[PDB]
Amino acid sequence: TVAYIAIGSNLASPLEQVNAALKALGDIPESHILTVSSFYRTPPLGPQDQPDYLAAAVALETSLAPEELLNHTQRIELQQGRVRKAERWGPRTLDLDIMLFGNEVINTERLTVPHYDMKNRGFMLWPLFEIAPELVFPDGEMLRQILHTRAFDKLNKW
Repeated sequence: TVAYIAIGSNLASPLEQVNAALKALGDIPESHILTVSSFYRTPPLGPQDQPDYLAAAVALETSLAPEELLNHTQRIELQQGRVRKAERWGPRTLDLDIMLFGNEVINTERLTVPHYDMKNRGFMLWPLFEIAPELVFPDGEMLRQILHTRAFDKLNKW
């Protein structure tokens, strides 16, 4: 099954982190990376100028069940990232989110696929479009059409 995973990091120097996470993803059992998008720079929300967020997309071929894949992405988040002291309730330093899992729709307590908000997020859609320009969502909506009609700003490369 082809799973599409979003990677993100709010670290000032995220490349090490992101590259280590990619290594970890490829080593998930019963799985291997097909391709990885370019790394993109996602500007912060807030006038102050937080660190730029690095965003990318990974296509992962896997024979795991979706919840088994989630076990691994959660594990990698725990092993390769952390929550920040300033906001123990806040974001993690390394994000791995399952965006799509084959052509499945999943609505369980633990997992919602497609990612509930991805169609509203240029930083998810643009990297995805780089690696899967012909992608069609389970509901029939074409990735190309969403980007073409909604006109999200392109992201600069990291």
